Amino acid sequence: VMDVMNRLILAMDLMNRDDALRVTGEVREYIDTVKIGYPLVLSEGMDIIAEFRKRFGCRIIADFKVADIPETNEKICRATFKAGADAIIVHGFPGADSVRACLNVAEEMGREVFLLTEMSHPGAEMFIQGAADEIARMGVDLGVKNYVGPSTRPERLSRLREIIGQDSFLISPGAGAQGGDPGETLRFADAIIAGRSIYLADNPAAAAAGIIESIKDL
Amino acid sequence: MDVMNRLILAMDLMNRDDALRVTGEVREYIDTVKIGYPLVLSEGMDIIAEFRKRFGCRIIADFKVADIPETNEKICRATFKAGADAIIVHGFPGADSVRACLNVAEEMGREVFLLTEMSHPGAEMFIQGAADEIARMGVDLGVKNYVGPSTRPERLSRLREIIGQDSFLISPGAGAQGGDPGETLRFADAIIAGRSIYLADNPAAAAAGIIESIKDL
Ligand SMILES: O=c1cc(O)n([C@@H]2O[C@H](COP(=O)(O)O)[C@@H](O)[C@H]2O)c(=O)[nH]1
Ligand SMILES: O=c1cc(O)n([C@@H]2O[C@H](COP(=O)(O)O)[C@@H](O)[C@H]2O)c(=O)[nH]1
Repeated sequence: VMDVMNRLILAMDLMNRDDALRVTGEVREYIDTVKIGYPLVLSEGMDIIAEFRKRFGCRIIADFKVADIPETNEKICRATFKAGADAIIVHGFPGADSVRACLNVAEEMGREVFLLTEMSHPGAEMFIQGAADEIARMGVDLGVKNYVGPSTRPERLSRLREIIGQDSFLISPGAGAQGGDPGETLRFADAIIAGRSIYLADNPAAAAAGIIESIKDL
Repeated sequence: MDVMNRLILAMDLMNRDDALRVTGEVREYIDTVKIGYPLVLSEGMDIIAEFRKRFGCRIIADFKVADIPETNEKICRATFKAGADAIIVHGFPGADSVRACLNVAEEMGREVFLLTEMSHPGAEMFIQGAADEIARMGVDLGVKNYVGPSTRPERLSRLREIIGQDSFLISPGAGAQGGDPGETLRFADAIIAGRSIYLADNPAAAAAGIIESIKDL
């Protein structure tokens, strides 16, 4: 599995190049894995992945929550890996063919898929939560090795860890701004994602160091 | 939304030259283009403004928005800043995520389309069982524009029943995925067509042919 420094992944959701680069550079001594999503990509272009690699040499997870039909999913994955992303995040709720399309491209291109099972926000309870255990089991059956599950619901995160097993890699958003607890989340997740609690801080480096201090025994 | 010939081009070519040429070849037949991530991630968001400059077409950004509310808001803002007239949003992540998109659309003078059931086989696993409830959620939220599947006209008809004749409904899956344009337009206001046009030997003739087949509609 990927070796994520300090079990901490930066969610870089700032929407201009200058700020995104400044903050990422400020925390680079603490974090070697950066999640780049559509807020930044749709504002600055896919070449932002190239610039981050050039400036920081951090691993890049493209958080694109891929959620289309198989044919379109393949195109999205090919474009994303072409730009230099190490991995891409894909929704499971559109079903097994859509996930398999992404897995097939990742295999061909030598990259990785993360399967998003349950989400961390309140609305996830409406439809996603009731499908999540089955989505996870589907991932295991398809050979998925990397997963995303919610920091905001420790009980659900624990179940998802059970389903995927200890050898699978699990990352988790929702600690900090959304109310999850970093230490509790790391009982089950390999790494936590942190966005606003870092990038909105007066001193992002101090914020990152503080999160790390709070989980130092882990 | 007044869609010329009830036909929306799904422009999923992945290079600018081909995308512009093919769209130009069929411009006399359409005034509405759906641009998705295959083109945007290959050529950049500036492609939307370029389509508006070249064709003066309406642009639907098919971004299948499916994040938490805070991130959805950012995605919609970036998308509308790029000149999209409308954005397609998944309903599966729940009401708060949809509302976040509705808020930005209202602020910027744009439309949200709610995707309720998808057209591909995998949709049967999780989405289909939630789809009627997703549609009722749209009604509750005041959503007026919807997407449902050409490949399952009985499901498309049910979606139309739920949202009412006043709502606007567009539908992918005719052509390449096996749906029939005419049958689909019994229930949808417009059909989406991608590969059946942009991969055809002659895209203009392909568009003309689709339109000939639904001439009475
Ligand atoms: O279930 C999930 C899945 C996510 O990827 N995310 C993403 O993780 C990040 C959370 O950032 P924050 O720490 O600011 O709440 C955002 O990029 C969000 O889009 C999430 O919050 N919940
Ligand atoms: O349920 C859905 C929803 C979609 O937006 N789409 C989109 O509609 C278009 C269908 O294109 P095509 O005619 O080549 O099958 C694609 O851009 C696809 O991403 C779909 O096929 N099924």
